Amino acid sequence: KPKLHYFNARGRMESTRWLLAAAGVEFEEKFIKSAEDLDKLRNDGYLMFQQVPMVEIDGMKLVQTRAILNYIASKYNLYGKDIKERALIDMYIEGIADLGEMILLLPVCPPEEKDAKLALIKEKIKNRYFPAFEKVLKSHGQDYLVGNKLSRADIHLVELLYYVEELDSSLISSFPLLKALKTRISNLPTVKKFLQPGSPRKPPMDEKSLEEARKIF
Amino acid sequence: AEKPKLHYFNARGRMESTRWLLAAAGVEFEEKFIKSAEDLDKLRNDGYLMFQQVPMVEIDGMKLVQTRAILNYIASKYNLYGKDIKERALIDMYIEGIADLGEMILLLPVCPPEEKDAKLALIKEKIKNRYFPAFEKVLKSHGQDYLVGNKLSRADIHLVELLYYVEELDSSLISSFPLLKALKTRISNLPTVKKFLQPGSPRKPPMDEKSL
Ligand SMILES: CCCCCCNC(=S)SC[C@H](NC(=O)CC[C@@H](N)C(=O)O)C(=O)NCC(=O)O
Ligand SMILES: CCCCCCNC(=S)SC[C@H](NC(=O)CC[C@@H](N)C(=O)O)C(=O)NCC(=O)O
Repeated sequence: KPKLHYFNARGRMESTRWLLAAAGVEFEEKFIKSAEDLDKLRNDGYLMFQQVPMVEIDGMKLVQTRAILNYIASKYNLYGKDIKERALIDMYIEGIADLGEMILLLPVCPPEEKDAKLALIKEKIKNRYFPAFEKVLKSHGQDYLVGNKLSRADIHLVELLYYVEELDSSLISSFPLLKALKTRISNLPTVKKFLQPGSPRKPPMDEKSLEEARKIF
Repeated sequence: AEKPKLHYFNARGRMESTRWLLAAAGVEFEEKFIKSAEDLDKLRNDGYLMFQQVPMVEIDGMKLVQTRAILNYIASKYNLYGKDIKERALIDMYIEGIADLGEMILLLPVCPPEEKDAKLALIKEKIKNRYFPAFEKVLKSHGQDYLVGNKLSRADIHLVELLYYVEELDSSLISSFPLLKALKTRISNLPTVKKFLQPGSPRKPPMDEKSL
């Protein structure tokens, strides 16, 4: 079974946890706790660019978030049925990854920049990204973003809705089809299990967890 | 058959890697240059930009935005994305490293002047000690002409394009990496890439003060 190499936090590994869980794939995590443990991976040759996330799957030592996700999504048939469907999915999820990146990097922003950056994130959520995805759902009326079938785009989008809810639960309120997608995907057996207590799902990053990160990089 | 339409500004920016990839595939394409904020605004209000951003590429009945969506579709269509899922994972791992390094270089000009020379010094160190050894290691590992599967792939194209940008920043950074030197020569000599490198191609110059 796949072995996830990261530290005990959401970070750049959480979207992989979500996708594996949603595909009903059991995995182990081998958590890094120290710079000592990170250097073990580097000197043992496990990290091509000396960086985690790293996933052991099917014989490979995959680094780079998007290489991991792209491989898992094709393997478990959540990458669409042809390259035109993969292009819609890719366009959707990279928009998601652009917004996700902004939110992921808020706590490490310079303190004097944090007010502006948070404000900017909310403006783009409301005016750019949520209308973009509401218009997709409104355009075909179906229960899934692409191909009328569950795909990584639904998983990645619903994951981001949970992080937006944590930032401001009002932001999704004007977007009914996103609301309904969030509940429908949340109530899929594998996702509902992942959302319940005691799963590998990781909490928000507090301060102590934040520092113990900088102390490893 | 309609040939693909590239919507960007008349600059390298986030569109150049696609120019390289389409050209190396030997695919003819048109460019519609955005020259003002009104040109950008026209693409927004016409509904052509999913996230109100360019790059945008019209190809095969779609208006694809996001650099990585565009590149993935083009690389798959022209058989430059490996033969199976495992080869894509190697390719994806490689090109995302190139994307990481290409991003720092791309954002040198629009860094704070107090922090310019801190950033450039770190780009150079990561080149010498992180990225260039990883790819030299890949080429040494199998001793073949291409990074993956003994067949030209998007990895070779993206890597060699970056090799050109690294040379522009510091020609000495490559000198201790013979297999990267050789790949750069071999790839540049492919007929489609040699054309693209010759004058009058869609290849774009380094950005100056004027393009800012
Ligand atoms: C200051 C506090 C935190 C440090 C940086 C914020 N990122 C993290 S905490 S994630 C760990 C990080 N990995 C990546 O940046 C992934 C690359 C990316 N292309 C991908 O998608 O995989 C890492 O190993 N860095 C160590 C190092 O670079 O020497
Ligand atoms: C930036 C400092 C350095 C500037 C050099 C680069 N040039 C630009 S400005 S490229 C134009 C830009 N395009 C994107 O950001 C695309 C999204 C990206 N995730 C992709 O990969 O596609 C754009 O339209 N933003 C308008 C806007 O955000 O309102």
